[PDB]
Amino acid sequence: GSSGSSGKPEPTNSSVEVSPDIYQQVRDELKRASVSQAVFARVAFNRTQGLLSEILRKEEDPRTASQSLLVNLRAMQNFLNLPEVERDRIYQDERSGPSSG
Repeated sequence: GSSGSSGKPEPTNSSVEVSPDIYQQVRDELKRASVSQAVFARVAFNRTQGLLSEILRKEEDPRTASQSLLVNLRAMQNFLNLPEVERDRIYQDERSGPSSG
């Protein structure tokens, strides 16, 4: 009797891969969204800066990195996968406050 429409799929991944340039990626990402390692790290793997900073300083290779770090690395790479449109917003959501100028 008329009416009828549905859809909206669902993702399904498990332990994604990580790139060796994961570091350069983040840095670039930040320089892209012009966000703070904090905001990102927060929307990356729920972390801070002092940490992410060390991850960008030591750049613990994802080949030797420890599960602890890898856990983050994986997360990050998972975030860098998100849609630019999202990341743009995700970041904005974090900042929470445009205040032109």
